[PDB]
Formats: sequence, structure tokens, C-alpha cells
Amino acid sequence: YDDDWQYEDCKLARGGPPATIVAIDEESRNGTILVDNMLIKGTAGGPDPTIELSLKDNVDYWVLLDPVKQMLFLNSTGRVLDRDPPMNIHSIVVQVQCVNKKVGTVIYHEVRIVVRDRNDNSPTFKHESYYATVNELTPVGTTIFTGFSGDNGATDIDDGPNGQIEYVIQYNPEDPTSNDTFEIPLMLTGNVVLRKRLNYEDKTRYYVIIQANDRAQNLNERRTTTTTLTVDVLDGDDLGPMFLPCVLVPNTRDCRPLTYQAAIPELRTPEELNPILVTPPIQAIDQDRNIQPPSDRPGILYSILVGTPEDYPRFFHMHPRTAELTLLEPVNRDFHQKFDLVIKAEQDNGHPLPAFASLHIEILD
Amino acid sequence: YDDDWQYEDCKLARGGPPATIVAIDEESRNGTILVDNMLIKGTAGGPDPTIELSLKDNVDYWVLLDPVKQMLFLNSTGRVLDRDPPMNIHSIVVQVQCVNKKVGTVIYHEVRIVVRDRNDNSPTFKHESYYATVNELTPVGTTIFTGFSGDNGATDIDDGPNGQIEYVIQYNPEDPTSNDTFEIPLMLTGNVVLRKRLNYEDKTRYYVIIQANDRAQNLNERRTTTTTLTVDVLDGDDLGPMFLPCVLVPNTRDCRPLTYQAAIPELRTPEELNPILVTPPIQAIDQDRNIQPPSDRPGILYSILVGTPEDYPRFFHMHPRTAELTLLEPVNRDFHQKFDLVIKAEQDNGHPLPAFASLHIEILD
Ligand SMILES: *[C@@H]1O[C@H](CO)[C@@H](O)[C@H](O)[C@H]1NC(C)=O
Ligand SMILES: *[C@@H]1O[C@H](CO)[C@@H](O)[C@H](O)[C@H]1NC(C)=O
Ligand SMILES: *[C@@H]1O[C@H](CO)[C@@H](O)[C@H](O)[C@H]1NC(C)=O
Ligand SMILES: *[C@@H]1O[C@H](CO)[C@@H](O)[C@H](O)[C@H]1NC(C)=O
Ligand SMILES: *[C@@H]1O[C@H](CO)[C@@H](O)[C@H](O)[C@H]1NC(C)=O
Ligand SMILES: *[C@@H]1O[C@H](CO)[C@@H](O)[C@H](O)[C@H]1NC(C)=O
Ligand SMILES: *[C@H]1O[C@H](CO)[C@@H](O)[C@H](O)[C@@H]1O
Ligand SMILES: *[C@H]1O[C@H](CO)[C@@H](O)[C@H](O)[C@@H]1O
Ligand SMILES: *[C@H]1O[C@H](CO)[C@@H](O)[C@H](O)[C@@H]1O
Ligand SMILES: *[C@H]1O[C@H](CO)[C@@H](O)[C@H](O)[C@@H]1O
Ligand SMILES: *[C@H]1O[C@H](CO)[C@@H](O)[C@H](O)[C@@H]1O
Ligand SMILES: *[C@H]1O[C@H](CO)[C@@H](O)[C@H](O)[C@@H]1O
Ligand SMILES: *[C@H]1O[C@H](CO)[C@@H](O)[C@H](O)[C@@H]1O
Ligand SMILES: *[C@H]1O[C@H](CO)[C@@H](O)[C@H](O)[C@@H]1O
Ligand SMILES: *[C@H]1O[C@H](CO)[C@@H](O)[C@H](O)[C@@H]1O
Ligand SMILES: *[C@H]1O[C@H](CO)[C@@H](O)[C@H](O)[C@@H]1O
Ligand SMILES: [Ca+2]
Ligand SMILES: [Ca+2]
Ligand SMILES: [Ca+2]
Ligand SMILES: [Ca+2]
Ligand SMILES: [Ca+2]
Ligand SMILES: [Ca+2]
Ligand SMILES: [Ca+2]
Ligand SMILES: [Ca+2]
Ligand SMILES: [Ca+2]
Ligand SMILES: [Ca+2]
Repeated sequence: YDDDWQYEDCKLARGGPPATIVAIDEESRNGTILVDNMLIKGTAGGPDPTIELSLKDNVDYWVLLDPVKQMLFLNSTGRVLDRDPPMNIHSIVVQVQCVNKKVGTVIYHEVRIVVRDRNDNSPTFKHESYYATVNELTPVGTTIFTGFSGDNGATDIDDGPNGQIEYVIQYNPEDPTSNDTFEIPLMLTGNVVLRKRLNYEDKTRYYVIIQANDRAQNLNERRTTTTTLTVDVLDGDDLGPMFLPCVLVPNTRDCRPLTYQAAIPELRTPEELNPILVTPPIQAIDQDRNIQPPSDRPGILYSILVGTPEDYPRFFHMHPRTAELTLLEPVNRDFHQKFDLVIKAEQDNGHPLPAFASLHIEILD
Repeated sequence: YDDDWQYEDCKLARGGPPATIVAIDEESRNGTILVDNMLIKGTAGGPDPTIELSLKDNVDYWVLLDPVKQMLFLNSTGRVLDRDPPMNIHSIVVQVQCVNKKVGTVIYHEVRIVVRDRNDNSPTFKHESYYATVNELTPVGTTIFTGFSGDNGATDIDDGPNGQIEYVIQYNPEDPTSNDTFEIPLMLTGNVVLRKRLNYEDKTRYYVIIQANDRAQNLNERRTTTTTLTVDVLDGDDLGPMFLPCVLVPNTRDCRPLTYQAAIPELRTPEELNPILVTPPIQAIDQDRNIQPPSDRPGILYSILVGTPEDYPRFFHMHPRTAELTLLEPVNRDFHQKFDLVIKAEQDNGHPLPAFASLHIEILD
């Protein structure tokens, strides 16, 4: 038991916890009052003080004390009280030491100054730009970009909601359909989902403007940074062959074929006549003009699909890769005056998507 | 300093660490020798022993001691020394207590029996079966199933390689193309990737047999469990309309249209004649017969694409949704004897994939 602790000098004349806890905003002005009055019993002033007050553990001298008023001030001339990196000052803790002069006892009064975050930083993207490719056959609802994952996206150095990031697509006045074609359903991840079906024939590149905004409680205080995600559409196999030559029908993408022509002298043999010349030459090309890589491009199979009269298979053979037409036996014109055949060109990859053209063959007297 | 510790009795007559460390396989027989000889100096036998030996900390009585031979045995009658759950006995630790009888000193000799894992457990799948759906337009290389993720896959309760799981596709003799169509490139995840392009018209369900095997060092000792991943293909919009009626060309999927027919009496007015009857009625349907959901199904647009003579737009109008044909002005047969028109039916969804049919119109005297 000690009689020296029975005094009230050096003890706090307030309710609450032993620590004196206060809060100020980061980056507060020099001279900002931290504690207006410590409320420590006793007097440090006068010619016969009963107490002596001083600061201990005043790291980097952030706090100044007036021992008579028992007032603490922020010392920040020439510097900034930054809560964010690189400083990371989330609180300032110091001790007010009080000595009771009558008996020499010492008491420390902790002071904790909580430094409140301001939203003084904007999101920064890891990269200057972002890029994705998407095959045009990709179904709607496919997640086509995850490139903000694993901190490759945006970071904000503020605390709490001030540092939380939401990714949102903006309307792009320079590419008005991009915000209709793509969506970010989960703001917290920034992953981009295909919202509308693509068509390589119509549009092959999109500029998707993606903002990253912080979540400050006050909308007027939120900060925003933008990036562009460039999406290139890759040509997919949604179209089949088209015969050449063709004429485009005005106001359409339908390039219609001609009727191919051939003529066979009656009674001459295949040895004499083959190969049978067709005018213009039968050819077709894939309406998908930029399939990559080249090894994914299909071959085209040519055939005589149907024809009139229906005995044409007795007389004609078409090479399936070259479309070369050969005669199989001599033609007696008493029995066979002409043929009208339908030629098919289709892909050899299980997705035939055929085109059709007519071939007229005259038998000559 | 104590003279009582200057004796060799109760100390180990061997090199190595203070703990006596040995290993046995899990599930070892009752009576399995754990330590053949503790090598403790002194004699516990005879009528004047210099030491006394006993076991301490013998949890659940797994160890038996012969104090004279200094031999330890496994006590496992009626039970199993299981290293795996539910027992989880990875080691057995007991103390051999030695008392030096001349001076009463006590020394404990730790014995650690490491229980080695056997590969006595097979992988178990969380679920009886697994299921995925895949739109047929999905590009090759798409990861189409991740359903083993987050422990929804297979678990093995053995330790180390004995408990590691590899997921591998097996050839399915009941569905021989499924192991060609899908692949698991990362054995450790079991995620399934589309390896070959789908076609709903050809195949709509696959049974993919997926084994989960453990990684026991000896192939003969590895354990395997199988599951089936059922994959259903969803019909996608890769095909356009087809006109009806049609006749299928033998050995093909090409259902060719007829030439539609109409006849218009000369000089009668549109009021008198409309609508112009076409035989058979012009109709088309989507060659994709099971697009889901119904709201994704496109409408069909009908039009007169081209025609001869080329003044037909002065005379005829086709309703784009119903294909109804109307006359726009009376027809003078001195100037117009017949028309041969090409009708197009295409989808209205930006992927027209058109079909074409002929329409012959006679002007009647
Ligand atoms: C900074 O604040 C302290 C405390 O009020 C004050 O003593 C000092 O004069 C101030 N310095 C300047 C340059 O204003
Ligand atoms: C105020 O802070 C600055 C920087 O730490 C320091 O140089 C100065 O000595 C401090 N002033 C006082 C009165 O503690
Ligand atoms: C895209 O931006 C425009 C203009 O702000 C807006 O009308 C439209 O609703 C947006 N589209 C989507 C899918 O949000
Ligand atoms: C089990 O093993 C111990 C130690 O060898 C032995 O004493 C005991 O007889 C054995 N019990 C049976 C039932 O074999
Ligand atoms: C052997 O283990 C069983 C099960 O713990 C126990 O009942 C028995 O008492 C033990 N025997 C000895 C000799 O310790
Ligand atoms: C599928 O299984 C068969 C038979 O084992 C085998 O020939 C074929 O190579 C396998 N396919 C793939 C893609 O591994
Ligand atoms: C693609 O993946 C994202 C998640 O990364 C989903 O949000 C989306 O629905 C799609 O499955
Ligand atoms: C920055 O600006 C964007 C709009 O461009 C807001 O969404 C955000 O709240 C912040 O004010
Ligand atoms: C991201 O995009 C927005 C809108 O174009 C710009 O305001 C910003 O400067 C950044 O380029
Ligand atoms: C990203 O880049 C696009 C142009 O490529 C801009 O329009 C946008 O403002 C952002 O800087
Ligand atoms: C997406 O990336 C392209 C370059 O690949 C840029 O041109 C565009 O501005 C956007 O950043
Ligand atoms: C789908 O996603 C898996 C990983 O989950 C990849 O292994 C695969 O290449 C594809 O991108
Ligand atoms: C179980 O059986 C499979 C083959 O079906 C092996 O891959 C595995 O090593 C284990 O022996
Ligand atoms: C998984 O599939 C394999 C092969 O069909 C079977 O052997 C096993 O019983 C399980 O059904
Ligand atoms: C999974 O299920 C299929 C049949 O649905 C079996 O063939 C296979 O053996 C496994 O049991
Ligand atoms: C995949 O799932 C189907 C049922 O949806 C089963 O029929 C098949 O055996 C496999 O387990
Ligand atoms: Ca700051
Ligand atoms: Ca801040
Ligand atoms: Ca911020
Ligand atoms: Ca294409
Ligand atoms: Ca193609
Ligand atoms: Ca076991
Ligand atoms: Ca085991
Ligand atoms: Ca195992
Ligand atoms: Ca389809
Ligand atoms: Ca369709």
C-alpha cells in the first residue's frame, strides 16, 4: 500500500477510458489543436506548481504541448500528415508524462490521435491499355475479358470505401455501340461479358471505355479514372462458299451467281472432248475472308446436286476439289438435247453451308 | 553439479539423437516389433537389477514393452492402426522411463514411431454424376465445365502422392467420339475444354468418362474411380431458313425447293385481284429447330430479291412477314407476258443466312 498514490494530482478529471482519444483529418494544417485540455488535476503553472507535464514518445515531433493550458497541437510545418502510403500514419500515439512534485510519482497519460482518411487519391490502372480478342461465334453471356484480375486492374491507396474500386462501362461517343455490346455485371471484378452477338462482317473492333471509381460515401467526393479496352473480333466460320463471278443485288449482301454454260458436240467421245470447258470457269470462295489461322480454313467440295433430265449421272462427272467437268460417254442428241444441272459448293468441315449455282449444257447437232 | 548423473546406467549406448525414431506401415499386424532393442545401459533383469524400465504416455496402449530385452511391440488386436481419417495416427509417441536404482535418478527416452501411409483409399467424387450444357457455336478451346472446382470433385484421404488426384478422360466404348471432342489439359483441376467443334444437327449429347486417379509412386498401386460427365449441346443459330415444300436430295441434307407459281389475268385491277394466290403457299422455317429459349428465335423476312424482266417492282409487292403477294397495277399482256422472280427468305437478327426460291408468274390473255 502506498500513501503517495492517494493524491489527485496527475490524475484525469474526466470520465472515459485512461487513453485520451481524439481524431483529426489527414493532412490537417500546422497548429491544428489535437487536445484542447487534458484535464489533468494539478497545476503546472505558477511559481509553486504541484505537477510537471512533458511529452514522451513523440515520434518525429508531430505533437507540441502547452503544459499550462494542457493543450496539444499538431506540428506539421514543411510536411504533410499523410495517412496513405508512403507515410501510412493511421494514428499518432504519444504519452503525456505527469510528475507529482510533492512525492515524485510519475504517471503517463496516453494520447491517441486517430488520423481520418480523406479521399485524396484516385484509382490507378496497372496498365496503360487493355486488349482482348473474341471469336464472333462466341455465345452471349460469355465472359470475354478477365484482365483486371490479380491486381492487373485498378488500385486506390485510400482506406475503406475511399479505396474500394467499382468498374463500370461508359458510353463511348467515339464508338456508340460498344457499351451496348459488352457489360460488367460484377462491378467489384471488372470482368467483361459479351452482351450482344457479334458479327465480323459488320464490326471488327470495339473501344470499350471502362471507368474505375472509388466508393467514397459522398458522390461529390468520389474519384474516377478511365481506361480503354480494345476488343478485336476474330472471323469465325458462320458463312459458306460463294460462287464467282457474281453480281451484288443493290442494298443487299447477296452476290448472285450466273448460270454456267457448256456445250458438247453430239456423238464425240470422252477421249475427244475431255475436259468439258465451262464458261465462265466454276469456282467458289469462302465468304469468311479472314479466318485465322490459315490451317483452320476449310476446303470446298463441288458436286452436281440435282439436274434435269435425271440421267445426267450416266454422262457427267464433276471433280470434287477442282470442279472439272468430264463426259463419261458419247451423247446421242436424238435422246439427249440439253441438261440443266444444279452445282453445289459446300465446306468440307462438317458445316457445309452450301451455295448453289446453275449449269446449262447444250448438246450440239 | 551432481555426482548422481556421472553413471552410465539409464543412458543410450548408441549414436544418433536422444529420441529413438522408427517407422512402420499403417495397419501393421498385432505384435509387430517397433524397437528391437532400446540399447539402454544397465540391466533390468536379474535378482539385483541396476535399472527399472516402464512406459509412460502410452496413449490408448498402442505400445507394449519387454523390459529385459528392451523391446517394444505394437498392440493392435481387435483394431487397426489407421493413419487416415477417422483415426489420423501419423505417429505414436511414448516415453520409456528408466530409473537408476542405485541413486533414484529418472530419465525419459522418447520413442517416436512414424506411421507410414499406405495407398489404401481410392478417390471419391462429391457427386454421383456431373452435367454441362454447351451452345454448339462455342469456339474450340473454351473451358466448358469447371464443376470439380472447390472440392466438388474428387477427394482422396491418403497422404502425399497417395492422396493427390489427377483427372483424366477415358475412351468411352458407348460413346466413342466423346474423348475426341473434349479434353482435360490440366490433370490437377479436371476442368474440361472443348477440343472439337460441335454440331447440333449431328450429335446432341455426349457421355464423357472422367477418371480420378491417385498419384501413388507405383503404378500398380494407384487407385482409380470413374464418373460420367453428361454434356448436352444447345442448338445455336448457325443455319438460316428453308422454304417449304421441299424435297431432300438423296444422301444429302439439302432440301430443295419447288418453283412457286402464280397467274394474273391481264388488265384486271389490283382491287379485283388481290391478294395474288401463290401455289403452293410461300413459307419458310428456321433450319434450327430447337433454339432455346423461344424468345431468341428470329423472325423471317420475305422479299423479291431479283427478277426478270426487271420492271417487276412496278407491278408486285411482297409483304415481308407474311410473304403475301399483291399486284400494284393492272398488267397489259402486250408488254408483259410473264415474270421469273427470285424470292429470298432470311433471318431478321443480323445473321440473315438466306434461302432462295423461284416464283414464276404467268400473265393470262
Ligand atoms: C505551427 O504550429 C505551432 C503550434 O500552434 C506553432 O507554435 C507554430 O508557430 C506554427 N508554425 C508556423 C510556421 O506557423
Ligand atoms: C516540428 O516537426 C519538425 C519535423 O519533424 C521538426 O524539425 C521540429 O523540430 C519540430 N518542432 C518542434 C517544436 O518540436
Ligand atoms: C449505353 O449508353 C447509352 C447512352 O448513355 C445508353 O442509352 C444505353 O442504355 C447504354 N447501354 C447499356 C446496355 O447500358
Ligand atoms: C499381440 O501382440 C503382443 C505382443 O507381441 C502379444 O503379447 C499378444 O499375445 C498378441 N495377441 C494376440 C491375440 O496374438
Ligand atoms: C492393448 O490395446 C487394447 C485397446 O486399447 C487394450 O484394451 C489393452 O488393454 C491393451 N493391452 C495391453 C497389454 O496394454
Ligand atoms: C480417344 O480414345 C481412343 C482410343 O483409346 C484413342 O485412339 C484416341 O487417341 C483418343 N482421343 C484423344 C483425343 O485422346
Ligand atoms: C463469365 O465469368 C464471369 C465470372 O468471372 C461471370 O460473371 C459471367 O457470368 C460469365 O460466366
Ligand atoms: C467519377 O466520375 C464518374 C463518372 O464519370 C462517377 O461515376 C464517379 O462517381 C466519380 O464521380
Ligand atoms: C479515359 O477515357 C475518358 C473518356 O474518353 C477520358 O476522359 C480519360 O481522359 C481517359 O482517357
Ligand atoms: C482509351 O482510348 C480510347 C482511344 O483508343 C479513348 O477514346 C478513350 O478516351 C481512352 O483514352
Ligand atoms: C486498346 O488497345 C489498342 C492497341 O492495341 C489501342 O489502340 C486502343 O486505344 C485501346 O487502348
Ligand atoms: C478455359 O479455362 C481453363 C482454366 O480454367 C483453361 O485451362 C483453358 O485453357 C480455357 O481457357
Ligand atoms: C486406376 O486405373 C486407371 C486406368 O483405368 C489408371 O490410369 C490408374 O493409374 C489406376 O491404376
Ligand atoms: C465409371 O465408369 C467406368 C467405365 O464405364 C466404370 O468402370 C465404373 O464402374 C464407373 O461407372
Ligand atoms: C457414367 O455413366 C455412364 C452412363 O450414363 C456409364 O457409361 C459410365 O460407366 C459411368 O458410370
Ligand atoms: C450425366 O448426367 C445424366 C443425367 O442428367 C446421366 O444420364 C448420365 O449417366 C451422366 O451421369
Ligand atoms: Ca493523403
Ligand atoms: Ca487518403
Ligand atoms: Ca480514393
Ligand atoms: Ca465469319
Ligand atoms: Ca466459312
Ligand atoms: Ca488406412
Ligand atoms: Ca492410407
Ligand atoms: Ca489414395
Ligand atoms: Ca443449329
Ligand atoms: Ca437459325
